[PDB]
Amino acid sequence: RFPTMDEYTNAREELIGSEQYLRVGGSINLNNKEKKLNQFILREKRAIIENSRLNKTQYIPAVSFFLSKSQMESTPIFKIIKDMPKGAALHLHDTASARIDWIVSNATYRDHVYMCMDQDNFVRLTVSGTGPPANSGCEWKLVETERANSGDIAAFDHWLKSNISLLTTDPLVTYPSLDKVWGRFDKHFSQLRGIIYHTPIRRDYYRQILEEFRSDNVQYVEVRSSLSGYYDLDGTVHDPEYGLQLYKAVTEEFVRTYPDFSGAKIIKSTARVKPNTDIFNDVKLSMDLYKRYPGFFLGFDLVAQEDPNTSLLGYIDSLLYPSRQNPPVSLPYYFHAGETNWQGTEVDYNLVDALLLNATRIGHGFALIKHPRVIELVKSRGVAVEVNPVSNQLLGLVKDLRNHAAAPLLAQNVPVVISSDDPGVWEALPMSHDMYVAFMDLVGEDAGLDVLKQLVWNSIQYSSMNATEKKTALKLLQAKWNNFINDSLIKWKLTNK
Amino acid sequence: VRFPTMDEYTNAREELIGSEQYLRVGGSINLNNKEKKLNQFILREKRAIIENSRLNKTQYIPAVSFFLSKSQMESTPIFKIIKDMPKGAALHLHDTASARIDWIVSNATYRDHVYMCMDQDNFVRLTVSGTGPPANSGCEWKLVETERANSGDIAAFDHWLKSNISLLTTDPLVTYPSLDKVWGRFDKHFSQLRGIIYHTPIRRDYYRQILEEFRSDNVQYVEVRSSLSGYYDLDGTVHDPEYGLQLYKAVTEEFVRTYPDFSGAKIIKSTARVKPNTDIFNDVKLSMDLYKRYPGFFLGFDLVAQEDPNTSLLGYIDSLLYPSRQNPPVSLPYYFHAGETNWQGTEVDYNLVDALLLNATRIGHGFALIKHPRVIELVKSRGVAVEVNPVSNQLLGLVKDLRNHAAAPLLAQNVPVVISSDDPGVWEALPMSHDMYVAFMDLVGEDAGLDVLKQLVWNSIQYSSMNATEKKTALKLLQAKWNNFINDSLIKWKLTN
Ligand SMILES: *[C@@H]1O[C@H](CO)[C@@H](O[C@@H]2O[C@H](CO)[C@@H](O)[C@H](O)[C@H]2NC(C)=O)[C@H](O)[C@H]1NC(C)=O
Ligand SMILES: *[C@@H]1O[C@H](CO)[C@@H](O[C@@H]2O[C@H](CO)[C@@H](O)[C@H](O)[C@H]2NC(C)=O)[C@H](O)[C@H]1NC(C)=O
Ligand SMILES: O=P(O)(O)OC[C@H]1O[C@@H](n2cnc3c2N=CNC[C@H]3O)C[C@@H]1O
Ligand SMILES: O=P(O)(O)OC[C@H]1O[C@@H](n2cnc3c2N=CNC[C@H]3O)C[C@@H]1O
Ligand SMILES: *[C@@H]1O[C@H](CO)[C@@H](O)[C@H](O)[C@H]1NC(C)=O
Ligand SMILES: *[C@@H]1O[C@H](CO)[C@@H](O)[C@H](O)[C@H]1NC(C)=O
Ligand SMILES: *[C@@H]1O[C@H](CO)[C@@H](O)[C@H](O)[C@H]1NC(C)=O
Ligand SMILES: *[C@@H]1O[C@H](CO)[C@@H](O)[C@H](O)[C@H]1NC(C)=O
Ligand SMILES: *[C@@H]1O[C@H](CO)[C@@H](O)[C@H](O)[C@H]1NC(C)=O
Ligand SMILES: *[C@@H]1O[C@H](CO)[C@@H](O)[C@H](O)[C@H]1NC(C)=O
Ligand SMILES: [Zn+2]
Ligand SMILES: [Zn+2]
Repeated sequence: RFPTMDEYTNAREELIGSEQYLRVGGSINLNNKEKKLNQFILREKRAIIENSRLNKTQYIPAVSFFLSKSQMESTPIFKIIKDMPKGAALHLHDTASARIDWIVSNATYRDHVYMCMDQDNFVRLTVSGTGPPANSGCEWKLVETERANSGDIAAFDHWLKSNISLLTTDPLVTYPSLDKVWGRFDKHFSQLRGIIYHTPIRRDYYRQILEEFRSDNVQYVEVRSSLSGYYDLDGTVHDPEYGLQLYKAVTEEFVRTYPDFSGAKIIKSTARVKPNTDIFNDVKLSMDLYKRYPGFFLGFDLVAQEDPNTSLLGYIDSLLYPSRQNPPVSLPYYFHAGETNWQGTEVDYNLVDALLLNATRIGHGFALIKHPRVIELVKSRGVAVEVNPVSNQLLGLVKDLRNHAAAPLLAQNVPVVISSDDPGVWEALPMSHDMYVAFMDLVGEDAGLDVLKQLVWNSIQYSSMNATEKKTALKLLQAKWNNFINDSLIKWKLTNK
Repeated sequence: VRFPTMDEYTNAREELIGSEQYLRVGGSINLNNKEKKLNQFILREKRAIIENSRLNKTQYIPAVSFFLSKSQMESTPIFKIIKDMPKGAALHLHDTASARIDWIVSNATYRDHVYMCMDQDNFVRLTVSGTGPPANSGCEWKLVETERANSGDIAAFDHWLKSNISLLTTDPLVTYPSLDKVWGRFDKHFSQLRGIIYHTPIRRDYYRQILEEFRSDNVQYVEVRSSLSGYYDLDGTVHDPEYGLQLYKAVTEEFVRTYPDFSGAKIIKSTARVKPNTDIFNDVKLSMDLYKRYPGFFLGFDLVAQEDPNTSLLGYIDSLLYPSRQNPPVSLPYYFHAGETNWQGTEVDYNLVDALLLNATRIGHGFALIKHPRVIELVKSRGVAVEVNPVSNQLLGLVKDLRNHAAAPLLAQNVPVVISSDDPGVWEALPMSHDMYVAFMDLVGEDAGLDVLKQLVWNSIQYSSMNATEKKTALKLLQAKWNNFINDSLIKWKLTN
């Protein structure tokens, strides 16, 4: 079969070429400028991989984000991805998507903010305009007083940040198991819950999400939000439709201010710890908001730790209720599903129910590669999998990110969008850190700008924009992309090759 | 309405899940009534341990480092059942790493003319010298007999030898916390034993111990990688590879004539992939000759040693294609270690492409295979079994939580797989039971039971290199062992009725 080296080379290159064509982005044809940028990216990628391989040292893009963040930021591939327009971030949580630094430097400088140390020795924050809060399990102190008496305000503010962020130490070392790091993650939300549900802080925090995401060259976001319970200084507690209206008004003002930004849409989330009786009411609520806020309210999702809590099947009559009405109602679902290392259990079989329920996208889908028939349904229906790589590493599904279970999905061209999940919780950027690790760890050394470009286009093409909005957003994205290519050729001194 | 009732929903759900069950390894097996009684007990135990980890929020011990899991698994019913179970064959083993370090200590280092020294890295080394102490090149050699007699504690002395040689004295994931640190320790182990284990009578007896130990773990057949080379006598005489093969052939014949309940052994010549292509060319020609003159005992050729930093298959391609280019062609079988890596799109994982273009009979490890869909197709189409060595892949730095092992998605697609132990002597594993336990508990799901075990066992004979007559006989023998195991198991676990 191979009398000479040319025949062997031809067969080898046919097989390898077939796989390169099959994977995400493999059918893209780059133009001549894109090819110059691609050649540089591929030279850079090869040099870091070959150094790790042949000089026998760890591959930094795949280690704990705690260790790799400060390392990746100085490299050309990272700087290119930082400049690159991302399209959309489609998997985000609204209390976890702006900087803890803003909570500290802005929110905790507002009037009537209190702090206490809880019984686990973490700081909690809240607002009370009607006296200090009751000493229920902790002793509340006015932040303004504690800060002014600290003797070192910079250290005091840095201590707040350090006590709240999950990247203050390496979570893989400090919280070295799934349930320990989920204990720390849940705790983070408890620390901020009081302050971040105060209505004007909540409003301004959401506006900060939009500002930070635009600043990372993201033009569109879909965000999970609980919507409900925002409270005023006088103790007024608002309902979920108010919370939705609040976000709508902020988004409209943001898009008026920044016509280079496509905007935002919202998914109602509820934690999967509640009785089925209550989930039923949240489904009904979501049916009403979907009918009355078409094109801003998207649908429903169930969140919180997947392994120990209620499965989709545990809520199946609630989730089937819209489809069973006369006439039927198609309430879109965005289920977090298969965020687990388990196989053949109630947890990863959530992926089956997600498909039976016609999920528009799947959150995480870490277990999906263990399910060949679910993979085929995902591919044939075009159900995008929202892949959140830093989240899956820090929250205990994988250590070396080259073992991330989405790499084999991308190799088969399962539809995938990259997102950051909870970037504010662990000091990530809106998209650039997660896109970097996806690019360096979840695809191969010979995968270049075509993969980046496809993942960026995917985030618009599998968004929940209607077809007209998608066409408008792609025109804007194409203009950004063209500017990014020209700028990059100038910046990396590539124009003459 | 697609699902107006619970029955309509569960019908669809169960057909989908069942369709995946039929597709995975073992999915077409129909257990008889006795097998079903045992299977029901295995599945109750499996669910009990998984549900405890999941709902009581504690780590799943079958998936943690073997250093931690070994003593815990050994007291459990599922482990004890797998221990009693006939394994069929171990198809991926190295002949200097497949018997107990305890035997090296209690037997080999009690022989005349055995010397020890501490090397510059503070590790003990052992060798044989018939003339006097070896030249004190980078260490000071001392007669082991004298050192033992003067230790002041013989049992502590022997225990220290074992502790200084074993990779399971501490947890390698802690003590050597990177791929290249643990490969440094693994390489060191071979250097520690190399002198003593290449002395001819010790090497003969160590190979016999491999056979005895594997038989004792209810393994009836082995295929073994060996260098065959450099076996040396007390007077300094160094034997050629053909002598090493003839030596193993005689040990094997005596063993099978002693034990009709054991099917036997066959040998694969291995060469380390750090050598110049001229050396590999000589070993390829050697392998052609031994394949011709020892049919049915000499199987073919393999390249071993660390895959990432050393020479690729393509680096030796002129040598590896040489048999097929003879007139008339000569079809030298290959059993390449391939894709034992976390890299993607590099020279290392593309070894999988060359392994299939060179018509490999089986592939060793294939850890990267799930990232290569076109290679998967060829592996399935041609029946090229992947030798999966789960404890080895964890301890030697490819994966931490074995539920992330890259063979679980292969098994879910019914890629042909055999489980093996690789270097069980190096880290105190049993011949097969520990690896079979971690494969069963980590690489398939909670609802996968005795049918998966039975299929992996049968696979190890079906994808052995036995000829038609041998294989028919071995499968009849395996069936008999299996029936005895089922009957004994029902009595032992009080499952009758
Ligand atoms: C959050 O802040 C508290 C209060 O400063 C930290 O408590 C300190 O913890 C270290 C180590 O546990 C001790 O040396 C100090 O004495 C503790 N101080 C007090 C007042 O208890 C706590 O470690 C912080 N938690 C995190 C996760 O950063
Ligand atoms: C192999 O044995 C040597 C010699 O006993 C060990 O070196 C000792 O390491 C201990 C750690 O417990 C030190 O306290 C001693 O000082 C060391 N002794 C000497 C003479 O250096 C070495 O650690 C062992 N290596 C392994 C991998 O077990
Ligand atoms: O109720 P809130 O909106 O104030 O808190 C946010 C809610 O979202 C949950 N969540 C946030 N990031 C994730 C979540 N869940 C599951 N997978 C991991 C990750 O993707 C936590 C809390 O229940
Ligand atoms: O020279 P010897 O035969 O005495 O030592 C054995 C030779 O096999 C090598 N080896 C042993 N276990 C494996 C090996 N290689 C690659 N992957 C991991 C594992 O599967 C080490 C040495 O080169
Ligand atoms: C390994 O390191 C040396 C020295 O730092 C460097 O010169 C060399 O290029 C590196 N090798 C690779 C393949 O990067
Ligand atoms: C906080 O943000 C608000 C609204 O965006 C702004 O008015 C105010 O000045 C900020 N506070 C600080 C301390 O920057
Ligand atoms: C899912 O969508 C299909 C195709 O539109 C529709 O026929 C079916 O009724 C839907 N199923 C559910 C459970 O809502
Ligand atoms: C959790 O642990 C408790 C205490 O050992 C035990 O009673 C219970 O059965 C456990 N739950 C599961 C599902 O194993
Ligand atoms: C070592 O093994 C040989 C070969 O089986 C046996 O004859 C000899 O007695 C053994 N040595 C010891 C100390 O048992
Ligand atoms: C591989 O096997 C095929 C089919 O049996 C045969 O035609 C071909 O010559 C072989 N190629 C090599 C390189 O041995
Ligand atoms: Zn999420
Ligand atoms: Zn091996």
